[PDB]
Amino acid sequence: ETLNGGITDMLTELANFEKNVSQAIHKYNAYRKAASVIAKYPHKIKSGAEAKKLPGVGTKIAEKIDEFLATGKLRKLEKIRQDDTSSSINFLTRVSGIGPSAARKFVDEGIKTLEDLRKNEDKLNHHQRIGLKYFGDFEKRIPREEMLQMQDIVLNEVKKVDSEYIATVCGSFRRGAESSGDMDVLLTHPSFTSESTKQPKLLHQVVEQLQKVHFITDTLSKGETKFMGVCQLPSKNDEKEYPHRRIDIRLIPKDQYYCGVLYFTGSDIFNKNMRAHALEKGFTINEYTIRPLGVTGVAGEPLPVDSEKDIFDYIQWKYREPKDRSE
DNA sequence: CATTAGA
DNA sequence: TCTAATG
Ligand code: NA
Ligand code: NA
Repeated sequence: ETLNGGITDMLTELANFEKNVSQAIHKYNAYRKAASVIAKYPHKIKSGAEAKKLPGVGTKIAEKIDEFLATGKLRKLEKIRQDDTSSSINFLTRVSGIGPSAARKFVDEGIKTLEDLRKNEDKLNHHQRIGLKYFGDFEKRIPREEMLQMQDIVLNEVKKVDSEYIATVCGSFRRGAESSGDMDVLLTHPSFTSESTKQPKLLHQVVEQLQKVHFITDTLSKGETKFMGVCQLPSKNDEKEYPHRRIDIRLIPKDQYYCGVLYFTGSDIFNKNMRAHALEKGFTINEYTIRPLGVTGVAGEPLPVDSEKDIFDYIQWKYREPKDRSE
C-alpha cells in the first residue's frame, strides 16, 4: 500500500504502455500480475533479487526494479513519458469513442490533436463525434446537487409514462458521493422478467419521453435493453446553461433488480466483502441473483428477492444503508 | 462480461 | 461475422 508504492506505480505505468501505444498484450498482462504480487508482499523490496523470488518476477521486471531502486528513475519510463507518438495515443483516447485501436489508426494518419480531429469530423463516427463535440463536459464532474437535479426529472417522466416502472439511480451517487461522473439509472418493470420474452418497448418508451421534454439530447447508442446517451439540465432563466452529461438507462427483468441494484451501487469493495461472506453463509451472490451452495462443490437455485433486504437476511447480515456501503 | 455499432 | 468501445 506504501512500502511497495514506487513499484506498483512504475510497473502499472509500464503495463499501461504495452497495452496502448504498443499492442503487447502479454508483456502487458505480465507487469500487471507482477505489479500485483510485488504489492502484496509485506516487506521492503530492497533489491530486485529479493523481488525475483516472487512469482511473475522474472529477470525482466526485476532488472527494472533494480534501476528504479538505485536511481530515482528509469529510462524506459523517462523515454515513454517523453514520446510524442505515444503521448498522443494517451490523449486522443480521452475522446469518448476513441479507444486504443482507433488511437493508433488516427495517429498513423496524422490526427493527433483536438483540432486534428475537428478537421476530420468525417473520419469519426456518430459516437466519436458526439464525443468530440462534447470533449469538455465529458471530462467535467457532476455535482451531487446536479445529480439530485436530474434524478428528479427522470423519475418524473418514468412515472408519467407508466406508473408501474421502477428506476434507481445507482453508483456512488447512490452511496452519498459529493459528486459523480455520469448517471446510472437501473430500470425495471413487472411486466418483464427472466422468461416473459421482452418488451423492448418498455425501454424504448422512456427514452422517448425524456427526449421529448428535453432531457435526452443525444444518441450514443440504443438497444432494446441498454440505451447509451447524453443529457442536459434545462438552462434556467439564462446566464447559465448546464453542460452535456453522459447517461445510461438499462432494462431489467423485475425478478433480478435487487441484486442488480445491490451490485452497481457497490463500492467495488463492499460487494467483494459481502460477496465473500455469502460463501461462508452458504451462498453465491453475483450481478443478478443469489444461489444456495451445495456441498458437492457447487449448487444452484435462485432464491427469491423482493428487496435489498432479502439479500441481507439470507446471508444473515446487517442491513447496510447504501450510505455506508463504502466497504 | 455483456450489449451495441459498424463495417 | 468479427472487433471495438463502453461500462
Ligand atoms: Na519467481
Ligand atoms: Na475514451
